[PDB]
Amino acid sequence: ATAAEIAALPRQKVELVDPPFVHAHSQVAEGGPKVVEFTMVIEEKKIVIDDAGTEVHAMAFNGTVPGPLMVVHQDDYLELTLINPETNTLMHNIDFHAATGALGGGGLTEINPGEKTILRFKATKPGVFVYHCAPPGMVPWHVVSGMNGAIMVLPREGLHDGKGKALTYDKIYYVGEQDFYVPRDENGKYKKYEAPGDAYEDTVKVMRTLTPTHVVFNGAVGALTGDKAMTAAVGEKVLIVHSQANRDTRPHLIGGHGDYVWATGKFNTPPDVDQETWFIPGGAAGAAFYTFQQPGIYAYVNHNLIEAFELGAAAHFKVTGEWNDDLMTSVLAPSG
Amino acid sequence: ATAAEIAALPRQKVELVDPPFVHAHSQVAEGGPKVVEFTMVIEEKKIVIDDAGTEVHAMAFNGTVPGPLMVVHQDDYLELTLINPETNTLMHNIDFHAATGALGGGGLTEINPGEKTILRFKATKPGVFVYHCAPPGMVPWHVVSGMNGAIMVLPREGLHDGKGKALTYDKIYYVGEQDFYVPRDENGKYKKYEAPGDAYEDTVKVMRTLTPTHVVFNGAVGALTGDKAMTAAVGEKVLIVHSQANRDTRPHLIGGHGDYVWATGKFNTPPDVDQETWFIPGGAAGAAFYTFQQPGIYAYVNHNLIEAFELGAAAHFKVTGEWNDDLMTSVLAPSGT
Amino acid sequence: ATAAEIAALPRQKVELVDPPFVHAHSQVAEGGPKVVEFTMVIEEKKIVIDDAGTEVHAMAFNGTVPGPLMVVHQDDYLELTLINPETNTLMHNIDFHAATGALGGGGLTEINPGEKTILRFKATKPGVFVYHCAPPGMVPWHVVSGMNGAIMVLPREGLHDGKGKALTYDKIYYVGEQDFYVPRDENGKYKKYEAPGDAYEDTVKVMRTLTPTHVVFNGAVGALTGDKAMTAAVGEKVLIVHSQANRDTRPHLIGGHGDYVWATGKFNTPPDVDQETWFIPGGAAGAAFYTFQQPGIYAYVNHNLIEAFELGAAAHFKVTGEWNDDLMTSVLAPSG
Ligand SMILES: [Cu+2]
Ligand SMILES: [Cu+2]
Ligand SMILES: [Cu+2]
Ligand SMILES: [Cu+]
Ligand SMILES: [Cu+]
Ligand SMILES: [Cu+]
Repeated sequence: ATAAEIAALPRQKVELVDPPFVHAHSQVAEGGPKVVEFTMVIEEKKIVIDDAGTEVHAMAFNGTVPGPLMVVHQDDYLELTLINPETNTLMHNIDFHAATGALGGGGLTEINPGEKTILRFKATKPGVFVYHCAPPGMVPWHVVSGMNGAIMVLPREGLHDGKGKALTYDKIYYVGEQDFYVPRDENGKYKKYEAPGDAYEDTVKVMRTLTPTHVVFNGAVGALTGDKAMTAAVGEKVLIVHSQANRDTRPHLIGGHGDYVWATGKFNTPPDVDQETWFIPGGAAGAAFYTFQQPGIYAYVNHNLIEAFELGAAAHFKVTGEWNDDLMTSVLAPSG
Repeated sequence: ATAAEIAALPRQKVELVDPPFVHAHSQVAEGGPKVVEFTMVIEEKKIVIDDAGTEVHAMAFNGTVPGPLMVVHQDDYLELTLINPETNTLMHNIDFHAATGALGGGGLTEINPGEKTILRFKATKPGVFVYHCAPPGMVPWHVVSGMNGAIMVLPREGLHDGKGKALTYDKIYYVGEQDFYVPRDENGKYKKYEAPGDAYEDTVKVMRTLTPTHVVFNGAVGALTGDKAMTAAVGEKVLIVHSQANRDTRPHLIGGHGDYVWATGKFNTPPDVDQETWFIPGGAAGAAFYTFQQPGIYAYVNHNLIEAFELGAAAHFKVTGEWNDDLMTSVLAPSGT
Repeated sequence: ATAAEIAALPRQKVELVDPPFVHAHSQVAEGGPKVVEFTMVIEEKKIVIDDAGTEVHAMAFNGTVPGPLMVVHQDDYLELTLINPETNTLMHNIDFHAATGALGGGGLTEINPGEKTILRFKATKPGVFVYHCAPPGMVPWHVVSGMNGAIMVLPREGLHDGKGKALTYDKIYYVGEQDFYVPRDENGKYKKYEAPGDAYEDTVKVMRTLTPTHVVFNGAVGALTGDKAMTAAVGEKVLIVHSQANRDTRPHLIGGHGDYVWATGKFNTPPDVDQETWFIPGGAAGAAFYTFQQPGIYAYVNHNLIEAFELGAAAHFKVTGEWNDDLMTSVLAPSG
């Protein structure tokens, strides 16, 4: 497309929402290609990541870890306004794995505190894709400070299975998984700091062990439980988008399955089916589609169970509806 | 199916066998859906995991690590009687990744010492699948104490390749891979504990390093070697089912291949072909089909070679038959330059 | 084939080229099956792997880490003369993952210093495959000392996508990724040793932590950056073969994609498409095909970004040509 052709396309402004929710969108594209406009303000802020009051100096797109999910369709343009307020201390940028050129956009979006930038790219490939900050020389530090999220580029005709039949979800959730590397003092207590730069040297030492202290969904142990448990009903079709910008993960829905899983996150690669546990490499997003068949509590985990249940990588679903005794029944309940 | 319809189905009681062997079964289903009945007794037991005498307080379905492979066909029902004898100290349960609902069955099978339970589920999806114990609040500790195994849900028409051609194995082995996290004393020697509970806190510390001390097949370093090496012959078609309930692995047959590999373990997902090294994520089972073409000794390993050869993740195959010089020949044996 | 038929096949000697470059070959096979002859001399030598003078006693096929890429076609034979000079002090051998029998060749090629051997095997399966030294009882030590490379067994009709359309590359590079485990003294300084064996016990202790001290491409931090960046042009089709003989990796082209990725490395397994980050398990090779669409500097990394930017696993591509503003444009450059 020429500059004039792009200038003539319709514009649509989207209001982002906090994960694990996803902003309003249509699965099947409404009309032809558009320039879809998003704005995010970067917030450097302390977050508390566990019940011991452990702190991270987060670097947070739109104020959350992960950053919010942006949804467009294939061959739309994504036009992001990125703002780094004067209240921040560091330069930031953005690299979209969905984009082509200039280090995913990072080379064109380096903004110091008090600056903003607008980047446009053509979403040429359908899938879920990571985005993350990547300042030269400080790349992993920003990413493991929570400065990452994902986008979804839907096919213009929505999702399909490997044989071209439509797959239409009722609900979508975005689970961003984060590895954190929190320094500890000689007595094993997590250290606190009063500026992001103060934590840098100590954090790099932990990073270099390749052993996270915490592995969490939505920025904290237990974040996607209780008041923030995900919900569904028996019969409901749910898409779970999952990202990890730095480290491998292996998602699993305890009591469920991934009926269709785009484990590589790319919709032109046919989905795996009937999955127990799928695998998403560090630096990628994946997506799983499931139709709930039983009510009750589910856990959704990284199935390194030490990572899930010692380090924090566990969420819950609460599912309403009627129990199916054909699928499962207790013939003899626990008894003497 | 209604309660009355399920009640009318034939029942078949199966006797489990110890890994790496698999109980007798038919690849293609015989007749219509059945309720296939299994029983396992849980044993908390001390096991030795290396030649030095290192001990683990194992938590073992049917007394083995891994637990035994249960085999059914798609749309059969698996009906497990699970018994937690009064000689044990902990509550246990079972989560079948093959099942749908109640945390895989774990929510319906919590049994204290002196209790039993019977769970039935419909095996709706074909593949190999992990099962493991999962007591709320103590999940990884039970799993990395060996309390895991796998099942195989065969398609009713047996296995096929990605293009509808039948794949019929001559024999099947189940390799359960276990990551252990054994505490060490200040000399760097592995610790022993009088009771299983005594090891908990020290073990959790090792677990949090995400670095196992041992990575083993069939419960111990060298367990599938020597007189316990797996066997095959030139021309023989072997299915190797491999599980890892907690941690990633990357199986490889040294001197062979995975001709067809269901790396995700799910038979409706077409297999990869001609594989050198495949990948099974923690929390899953996979399966590889190979026709042997050369005789001799093979090693079957996790191809993180440190894990294989330092930490224990190596098994052997002994293979009979005639050497094939077309496939490989020593043109010049090691000799002076 | 009969004995006389095998004996009648043409024999052809090929001169090897150091990674990341690849020796002369045709994508579509020229003529019928051949016995393709290669020679490699093993070199034990101290190499410096980082900017701080850190040494490894490398064990190097053909003198390089990784060893060179050998290229044949399916149903050719690969006939390797492997030489272990008398100046070396260890026994070595070779295991081809592409080969069938005798532990991939390792059982037939155990050569002490002052010995040579010639192994022939039929390349029955198309793909990229690891090769590595594997002396019984010291396998990981040789491999993580750099004694590994890869081969490519092309289909006789060249590469194809999943729909049977030809994929013809303009150039090919081989990126061998190496995990090193360098001992440190109690002050955290890397240790040096007189002879390879002197380092054995200390190195195995580091290996058993499963935490490399360095993760590098082409044998050193920065070996494929700066003036040793790989090159391409807009419009050029590039195949990037990547291997890791011991440990998982997750390659990613920053600013690009894997348009077609044989993530398992095997050409009869259909390639994934539109990949952001692909996954190659330890003990395997993979290959990615990409058509460059934007000029500039790209980084090519293991997308555990700590591994990439703290431990060494980052390469560059320098790409010439015209910028494409349709694909990406800075609507508003960074500004107040
Ligand atoms: Cu990235
Ligand atoms: Cu599980
Ligand atoms: Cu190998
Ligand atoms: Cu940043
Ligand atoms: Cu248990
Ligand atoms: Cu060697």
